[PDB]
This record gives sequence, structure tokens and C-alpha cells, in this order.
Amino acid sequence: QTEAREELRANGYSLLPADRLVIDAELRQHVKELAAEWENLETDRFRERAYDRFFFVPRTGEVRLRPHRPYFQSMNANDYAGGIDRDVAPLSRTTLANPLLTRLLRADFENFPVPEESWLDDPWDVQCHQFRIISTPDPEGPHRDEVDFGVIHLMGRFNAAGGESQVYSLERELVAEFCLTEQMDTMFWSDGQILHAVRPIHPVDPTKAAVRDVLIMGYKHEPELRREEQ
Amino acid sequence: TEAREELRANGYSLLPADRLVIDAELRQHVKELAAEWENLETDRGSRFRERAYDRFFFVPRTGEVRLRPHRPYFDVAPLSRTTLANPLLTRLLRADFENFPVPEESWLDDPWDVQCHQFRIISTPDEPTPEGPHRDEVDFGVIHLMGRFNAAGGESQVYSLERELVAEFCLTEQMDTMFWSDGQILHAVRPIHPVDPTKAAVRDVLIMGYKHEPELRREE
Ligand SMILES: [K+]
Ligand SMILES: [K+]
Repeated sequence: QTEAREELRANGYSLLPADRLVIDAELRQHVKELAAEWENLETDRFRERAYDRFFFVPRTGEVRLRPHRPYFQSMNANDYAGGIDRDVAPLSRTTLANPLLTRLLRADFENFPVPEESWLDDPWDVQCHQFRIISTPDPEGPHRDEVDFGVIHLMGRFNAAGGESQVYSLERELVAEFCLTEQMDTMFWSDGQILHAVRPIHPVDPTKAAVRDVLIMGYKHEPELRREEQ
Repeated sequence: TEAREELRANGYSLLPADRLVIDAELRQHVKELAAEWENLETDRGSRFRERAYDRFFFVPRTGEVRLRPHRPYFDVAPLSRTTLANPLLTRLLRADFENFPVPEESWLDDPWDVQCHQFRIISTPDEPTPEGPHRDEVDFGVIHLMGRFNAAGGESQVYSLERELVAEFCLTEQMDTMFWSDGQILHAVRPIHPVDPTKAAVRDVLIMGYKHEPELRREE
């Protein structure tokens, strides 16, 4: 955690490959259960996704699932309430039941350099995205997520090349590029300090699809967010 | 794998372009990259050299690659903007490294310093003593042939640490590649000279040298 905070301070991002301790037996099992959820995402070159937001208090570890704000309400109010301006299904029942989801939400936060101690007692909105990227046999530029801190975990990579992650300065110069390749390979970043992007994926075996599964969480300090019905 | 043990046993391995599988995206980016050699700045008679150069911070486990501040003394120019923007450069950087027989798996978690050189050799009518064997003072090297035009000679040479010639081969096709263990052999390349004596002989080459540097820090 402490090298990570300093890496985020200095460089705006920090990497955590799974190769430093990926699993005891019970953890490994919860990883497998979680990653399997990416096979059951609502289908829409091709991107399948699910989404939810959490009320989160770092001091207590309190995590509450915020009500899934309907798209028709956001659009017609022209107010997406800080969340995404897209229409996405909620996280599955078995995603939410998986204790690894709450564990990762709490544990990832400890890698971020929180600039004011008082923020640990405030609510944070935590946006949680399951993304499956698909390139079938047949790119967004540098950006921010409009949060304070982000984390990405690779759930899976299937017949995929490319997909390199790119870190840019606020001035849109490439300063770093890395590769999440193993399951649970992880990156943390300070979202107001860098911009980022990901290269397209392409199949290694071109007769088959290439698939990249990631879990992205974005943490935004929100001192005025109050508890909602759950 | 084969290149590893070939490097482990003999200190160098060849990878001809034909032994490689090339799709169309790779095909497209190779042409974009090789064309960069047409816009290099001169000075590194009978022999001319145009070049460009930069260094990267590299961690193999994560694939992290960071361009390091351009130091003007390896005045060599930096790699061009379109060179650095070509995804093939860092993809070769990472892929080439996988061929090296790293002695300790833990070195995969350390920083490496990677030098990346764009070399163009131009040769006009001969009136030129070839170089003796030598190191590059790295742990592992790779050379990729980008282009060879109207050129005879230019053979790559592998020597023993005793400075005796053990092997000689010639990179001739685009993306012909040589890997080597730099503390293990010495190497050299012979001069090129024009075939058609009324045109320049040109040999274009991408060289990367990898040096394990556990104490290298990230630079901002
Ligand atoms: K768990
Ligand atoms: K020459």
C-alpha cells in the first residue's frame, strides 16, 4: 500500500501484478466465481457491461449498494447524478453476493494517497464496472473517468493481443504503457493527475474472438452524499 | 523455447522473417516503422551513418515501458514522433525480451534499461577496414533488419570471447532478427558496399540493448 501511495503521488499510477500472491484456496475460488460473471453480461466492435454504484465510508468499511438510477430518469432530468451517461444493467446477484467484491472495494482504497485525513470519515461514491471487450473475427483517446482514484483488475484475457494500457500527462504526452496479462493483474491511478487509454485488442488466433475482461472501480469523494434506501 | 536454449547454448539465435507469422496489422505497422529510417539525421567520405536514439524504463512482469528523458549524448536525435507513436516499437521491445534466458526469475520484477537505436548505414563507391569483435555493454541485444537496398556485404559475425570467429550470417529480409547474450559472445558487422556502383548502398537496422538495473528509478 505504502509504495503504491507514493507511486500514485509521484507518477499518477501504480501497478500490482498478480504474481505477488494471487491465491490461497478460498481466495482463488472467489476469484474464479467473480471472473465467471463476465460470461453472463447483458449483450450489446463489441462491449458487454454491468454497473452499480456504492456508498462507501473508509473509516468504518461501510459499503451500501446505491439504488440503480434509471436511465430514463437521468436523461429526462438531463442529470446523470455524477454517474455514467449510458444505460447499463446492474451487477448480477452472484457478483454482489461474492465477498471478494466488497473485499476488493475496501482493500483497493488503501493504495490511494488520500490528501486530507478527514476524507476517511466522509462518504465516497464508488462506481463499479464489469467490462467485457470483444473483437470478433471479421479507439478512445486519452481521457479521465471524472473521479478521484481508479482501480482496474484484469479478470481474464482470451486469445487476445494488444490491449496495452497507456498513461498520459494532462498535456496528452504518453509517459507510460503497460500490459495487464494475468488474472488479477491490477493498476491503480490518480484520476485528476493523469489521463489514460487502452489500445484495441486483436485476436492471436484470427479465426476466433479476442476477449478482455476487466473490473474497473472509480472512487469519488462526496462529503454531502447521504445514505439511500437499500 | 528454442531461441532461449539457442541463446543459452550458443550466445546468439537467428529468427528469419519467414519463421515468423505476420498478419496484416503487423504488416502495416512494419511498413510505417521502416519508413521512419528515411527521415533520420546525419552524422552518428565513403561511409555515412544517420541515427536516432532513446532509452526506456522497462519492467518485464508488468510490461511497464516509460520513455526516459532524452540525453543528448549516448548529439544523437530522439526517436521521431511517429516512431514512438507506432505500437510496434514497444511490442517488439516486450516480445524480444521473452527470448532471453534471464538467470533469475526475480529480475523480471526489476527495472531494465533498454536502449533503442535507429541506425541507417549509407555506403557509396569504395576506395575501409572492417571492425574487430566487440561488446555493447548490455545483458541482451536484438537487431531487426528494417531494410537493405543495393547492398553487398554487411554480414553479421559472432565471435568467441577469445576473439575467434565462430559464425557468420547475413540479415537480408525485412524483420530478419538476431538475438544475442552480450556478456557471452563478441560480435561485429562487415561493411556494406554498392551492388550497382552508381547508387548508394543502404542498410537500415533497429537495435535494442537490455541491461538489468535493479536500482533504476522512474523519472518524471
Ligand atoms: K474473499
Ligand atoms: K558499411
